[PDB]
Amino acid sequence: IQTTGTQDRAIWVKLLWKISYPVIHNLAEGTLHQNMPIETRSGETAGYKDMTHLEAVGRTLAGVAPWLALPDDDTEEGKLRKQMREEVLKGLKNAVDPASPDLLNFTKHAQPIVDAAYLVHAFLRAPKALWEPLDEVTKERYIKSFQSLRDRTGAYNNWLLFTGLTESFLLGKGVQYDQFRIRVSKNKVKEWYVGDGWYSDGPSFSMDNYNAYVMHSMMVAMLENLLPKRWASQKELDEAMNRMIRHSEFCERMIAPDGTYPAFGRSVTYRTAAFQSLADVALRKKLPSHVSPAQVRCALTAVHRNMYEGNQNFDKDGWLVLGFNGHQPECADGYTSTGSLYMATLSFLPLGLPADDPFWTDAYADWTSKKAWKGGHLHKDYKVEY
Amino acid sequence: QTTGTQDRAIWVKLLWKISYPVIHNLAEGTLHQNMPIETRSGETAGYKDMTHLEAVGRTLAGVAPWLALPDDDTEEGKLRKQMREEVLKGLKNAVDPASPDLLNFTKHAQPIVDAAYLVHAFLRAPKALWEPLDEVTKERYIKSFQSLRDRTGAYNNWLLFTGLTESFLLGKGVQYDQFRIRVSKNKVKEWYVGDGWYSDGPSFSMDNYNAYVMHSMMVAMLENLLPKRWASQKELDEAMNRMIRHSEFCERMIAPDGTYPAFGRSVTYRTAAFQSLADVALRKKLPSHVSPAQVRCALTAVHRNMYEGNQNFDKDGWLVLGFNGHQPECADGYTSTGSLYMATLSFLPLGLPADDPFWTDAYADWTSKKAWKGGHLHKDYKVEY
Amino acid sequence: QTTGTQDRAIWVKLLWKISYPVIHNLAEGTLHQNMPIETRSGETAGYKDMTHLEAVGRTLAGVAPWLALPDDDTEEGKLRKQMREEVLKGLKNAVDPASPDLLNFTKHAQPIVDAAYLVHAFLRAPKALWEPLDEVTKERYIKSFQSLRDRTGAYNNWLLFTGLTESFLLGKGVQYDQFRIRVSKNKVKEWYVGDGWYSDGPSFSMDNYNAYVMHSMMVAMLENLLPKRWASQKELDEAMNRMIRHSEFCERMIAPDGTYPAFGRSVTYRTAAFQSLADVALRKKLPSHVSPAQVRCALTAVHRNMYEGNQNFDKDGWLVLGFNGHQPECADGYTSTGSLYMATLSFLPLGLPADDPFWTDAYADWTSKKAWKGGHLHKDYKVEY
Amino acid sequence: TTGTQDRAIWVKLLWKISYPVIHNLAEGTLHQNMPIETRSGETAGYKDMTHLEAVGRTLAGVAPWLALPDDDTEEGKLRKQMREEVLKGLKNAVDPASPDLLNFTKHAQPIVDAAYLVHAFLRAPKALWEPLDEVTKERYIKSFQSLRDRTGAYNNWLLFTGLTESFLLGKGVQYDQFRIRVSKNKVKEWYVGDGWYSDGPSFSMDNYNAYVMHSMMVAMLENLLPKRWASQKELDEAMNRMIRHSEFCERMIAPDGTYPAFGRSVTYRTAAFQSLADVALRKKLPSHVSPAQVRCALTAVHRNMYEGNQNFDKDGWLVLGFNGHQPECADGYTSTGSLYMATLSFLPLGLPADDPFWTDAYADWTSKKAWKGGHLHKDYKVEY
Repeated sequence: IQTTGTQDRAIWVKLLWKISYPVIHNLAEGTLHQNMPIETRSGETAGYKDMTHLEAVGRTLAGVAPWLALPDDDTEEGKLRKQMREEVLKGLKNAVDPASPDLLNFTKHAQPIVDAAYLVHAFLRAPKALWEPLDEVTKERYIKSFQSLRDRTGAYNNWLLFTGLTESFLLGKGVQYDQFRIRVSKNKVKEWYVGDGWYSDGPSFSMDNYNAYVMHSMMVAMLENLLPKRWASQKELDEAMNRMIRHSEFCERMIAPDGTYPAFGRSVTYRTAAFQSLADVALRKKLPSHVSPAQVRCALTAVHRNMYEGNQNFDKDGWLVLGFNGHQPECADGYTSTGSLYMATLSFLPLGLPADDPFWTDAYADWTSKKAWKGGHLHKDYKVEY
Repeated sequence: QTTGTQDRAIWVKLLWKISYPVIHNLAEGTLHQNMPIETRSGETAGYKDMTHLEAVGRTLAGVAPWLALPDDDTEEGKLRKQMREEVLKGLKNAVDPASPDLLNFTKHAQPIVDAAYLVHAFLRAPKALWEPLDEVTKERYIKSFQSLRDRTGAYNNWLLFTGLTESFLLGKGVQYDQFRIRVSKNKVKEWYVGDGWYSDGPSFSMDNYNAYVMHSMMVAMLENLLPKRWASQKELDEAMNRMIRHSEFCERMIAPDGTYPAFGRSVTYRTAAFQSLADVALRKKLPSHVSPAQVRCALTAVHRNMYEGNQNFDKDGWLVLGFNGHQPECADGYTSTGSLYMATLSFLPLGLPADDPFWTDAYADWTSKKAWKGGHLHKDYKVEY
Repeated sequence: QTTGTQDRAIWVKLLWKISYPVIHNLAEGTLHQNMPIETRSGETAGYKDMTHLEAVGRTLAGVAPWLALPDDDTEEGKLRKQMREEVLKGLKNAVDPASPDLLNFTKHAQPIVDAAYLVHAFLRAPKALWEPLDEVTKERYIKSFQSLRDRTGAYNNWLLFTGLTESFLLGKGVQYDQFRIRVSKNKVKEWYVGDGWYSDGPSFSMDNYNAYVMHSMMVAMLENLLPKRWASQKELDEAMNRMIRHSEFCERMIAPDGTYPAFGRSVTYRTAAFQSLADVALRKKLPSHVSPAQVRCALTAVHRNMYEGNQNFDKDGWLVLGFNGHQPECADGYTSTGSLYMATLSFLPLGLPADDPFWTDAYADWTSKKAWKGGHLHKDYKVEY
Repeated sequence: TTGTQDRAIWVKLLWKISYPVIHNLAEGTLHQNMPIETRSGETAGYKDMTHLEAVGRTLAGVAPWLALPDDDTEEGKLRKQMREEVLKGLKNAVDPASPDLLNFTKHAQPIVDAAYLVHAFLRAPKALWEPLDEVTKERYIKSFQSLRDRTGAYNNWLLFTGLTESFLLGKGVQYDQFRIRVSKNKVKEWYVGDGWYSDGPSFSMDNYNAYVMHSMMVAMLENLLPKRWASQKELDEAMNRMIRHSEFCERMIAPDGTYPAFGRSVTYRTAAFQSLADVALRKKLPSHVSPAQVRCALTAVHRNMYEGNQNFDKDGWLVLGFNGHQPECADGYTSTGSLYMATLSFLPLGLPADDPFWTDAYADWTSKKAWKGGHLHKDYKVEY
């Protein structure tokens, strides 16, 4: 029994709302610090307290932004989009308001480097919906907030993209940016490419979801910012773009016939963020020839329902819990807390395609593994050299 | 749920279902007369020169551990006894100049690959499959392996094929190629990219060839090199630990429904995707948070999902081109019927005896099966070695 | 042949000849007024914004060790105190916003390079050249160094300039850029290719830039990071031994006639090609088969062949574009008069006191001078660290 | 001086080096008469390998000169005399009855010097290979094929077996495809930049880029090209890397005609200039480096090293050292036969006497110009 693309879209909307609205509405009401849980594996909240809310806000907005970039209309979904966008804009104003209880932390610890970069990515996926409407004083505060990060740093790995993307955003805004951060993060990430659509997360190859969590989406987004200033070439952007496209094939292929996907590597608590590269490629209308938009929609539909339709991944008040499919704090990394979990929005990027795009209107289609395992047509795969 | 005893009888049944047509036909000298030469295009020229050694080498590499067990009086023991005798008969025929089943070693580059799988069979069961051969046949295999040195293939995992063969000749006390051993070992080490993965040649390739070739053969080669001082104990341990780490990903990619993703080239090798998991389990080197029982139960579900029904077999019981079903469109141009017998390579845990904890411990869910129903989920993390 | 004492007086004369015009004009506020701005193209636009910091930073980085010596009233002691007082005066001028010799830190990427050489002077003579500065002047240099963070240059040895500058700021207890230190340290370590050589950026460059920048500044940077646990003692030892190794080649390339090859880019930097040799010598870390006296004597010959005559000097005592002579055809487009004061960087041994054995041991032929006469030639061999 | 006088100096010095090896081999008295000097004084082990070292290393350097057509000049008479003695010694060297039968089967070392012998055959095929009788030809093919049971270091040694197999490929006999494929790919991977390879996994600042890597990579690739074991771009790449490398070697000749002693195997002496001599012979010098200044720089080197007797023993054999008797700088693997690398800087004698390399007016080399205030071409590392 299949669903239609229009039914699938409605499901995604319900599920994305279920994930993100607690974060967005509390931020808008100024009650995010007050109400969000701070669940950690250890149970300690010290330290986590200073960073988890920027984690929730940046990671949530990074995933809902394409949806909120769509032009307004009077349809039912269009009303939901308008409402969430208004609450987001209200929370974004609070988040840098010194009188707001939800003033977010940018000045302390290395962690905000990460989450500022996901916030920046939201601004890049929806400039006209989420950045341009901000009043000038709010805009200037975000500029200074991003510039204040430069006295700290994180690991020698995918973290280079966080500070690289942030500076590339500042460059795109015509404000003062750090050329060193832009240059070394680009070249380093290029040196870390190991083949067949995969980078190493730092000097050693890591078989995990971090290529989807950080590397492809942000390498591409950063290079796009750098092209007009000639800080990167079209060749470099096409290169990173095609490596993301290739990576998305493996990620669509690892969705099983039952709609599950393997749990592997660190930060498994990010759940369907493991599909951000497939979600980004779908949003950009760049799926490879043999991988239909419908089959990606349907594959990610099954995964979305498998992980967010029931309440196994949510607490009594609708917040995400530590775990994978269930309350499983034993798989949370020591650096993870409740706000970290909002990477979960990053598979919902194709809601930034309009409701009349083929991704949402083509008929249901089995995905690769589902075809493979019932004897259907199974396209030949092969590693690439670019 | 089935018991571990029942699981073993299923693996026996399905490993027999796969391997017996190759083994019995070679035993009877009718493998050339009887084995299909299915290709995606349908052409059989060229393929016909190489496909029968593919079937034999790949089949034997996978059944060799089972056939290595000590004999006993059980019903399974009789099956082992019967199969081993037919293998020994086929191996004599395979290098007999007057047998219609004489195998090709001199034409094409492809024999380099499948001689290495046969060598791997000899290495997994030396007392059972090599030593009982008569000396004339042993000498013929020695010369057959040495005659491979005029050709070569791709600059990738293929280097392990010739390194492993040469490490076998070394281990046998006959003349071997030191250059093949020195460069193959060093290049494979240079291709390690991290977290249990090698690049299949200069460029990383997200596929099953780390399982098909690289881990098992690098470990097995270093095992031959070590007593002869062509590798150090630390080099062996390093390759061993890298294979063990790799088997973690492979156990984790078995889904709750017993399936696993179809990705990368040579997907027609089916469950050979699990040779590194199977090699680690046979070696009883599974990390402490991955129970022997969950590996048994995971691979049982995969084995039944791929081999219990007949979707992957033709009317005569031979493997067909595909993944789960008749899917010729996913077969590489280099693949034929004989190539498909990689399918044996997930059955190495039959090389543990019936009373090993792998086969007696109670049923256990595997990693994703637990993860997806809210059960306990061990935290994973990339390693640095 | 000369004695050590006559060699020291020669080096003092020649270092003074090179450096005094820069230092004395800076002290007098007349550096911008009097220093030529000679370029291959003949253009001064752009170059005039940067060429004076180049002059100052490069001159100071090379005279710093000598000025670090304790004071005494010998004829040389008088010269050291005269020059030090004029450096201290010029350094105040260089950041005084009303001084005519105010230096540029904010325009172009080039200040990143020459601020680093000025930092290196401060690192080589902290009690002589940094501590005596007034607090306003100190804070100005701190702010100047931090204002560089909006620019960058080439993806090569330049990473050490910003890495070393930030390591100085860290050592001064002020706000420093951690990202700059982390990636510069790791990238430069990644560019080590072997036998005492780094690649200048991603592709190996057979030129003098290992001496111009990489060894001396890697070591000095790790020295600053060590007490703050931003580098290990193992990392510093590695860099130190790599520089020691590198100096062996540089001492071996001085010919029996006291010349050395002209090769690679920025050949106009003249004896700065021997900075790693000079640095290892000053640190009293020459390998056992290379005596201090043979380094003194080889570098004395080079120093006299390059600086005693006036072939490399214009009518006013400034350095000219060239190698040994007026040779603007070999000057890079990025080079001007100020750039040439890299020539000080081989006089680091003057930072060893006048009774150090480098300056008192009997004359000794250097490696190639012995080799080409039939004398003892120590066996060389590439190293694995 | 004139290039014609220089050329006569090179002929005389090349003969001074090589004629002891060649003449004794043609007489069958090489084993009897050649010393086996070592730093330790031991001769065991060395005695099994050092003679092929002298023959292979000598012939690799004299081969271009002996490829020249015969003519009635005085120099022509010397070439035909030397060539005929080489052909005689070559027959002897694989004659199972000859006292100068060379070892190919014992130790790893013959892998090296068979490659140098192969390089002599590649450098002068019509003069030193074709005239050999068929049975002697057969014996060499077998001797080269018998090397496949042994190997040496994981470094420049790969080129020895690669070049040898490419020779067998070129002769249409049975060859090792694996040796050709891996040696080609490994050496490409060891290229670090600016005309230098690492000698194995770790970069080594020494003369082995000139000793082995450039000339043998290029020669091997030329054999592979027509058989589709290498492409034209691959050959062009290795050629341009050799050409770039010769610039540094030409620049390290000092104004006094010396050059720095550095790195291992320094006892090979002017073989440090094989890549320069090879590019000169190939007439591929970069446009700012005149053939004449190369001729003249190497004449100063060749005289500083070979005109006097500081590098020879009482019987005209090379002795261990650099410039003088300096056995303290010889590696433990080096013996008397090893020293005949010294021929490898003489390749441009393979240009005829009327080539511009030998008739262009005297010119100062790069450092001689630079140090007297002459013109100095701007150098810059390359990216290919």
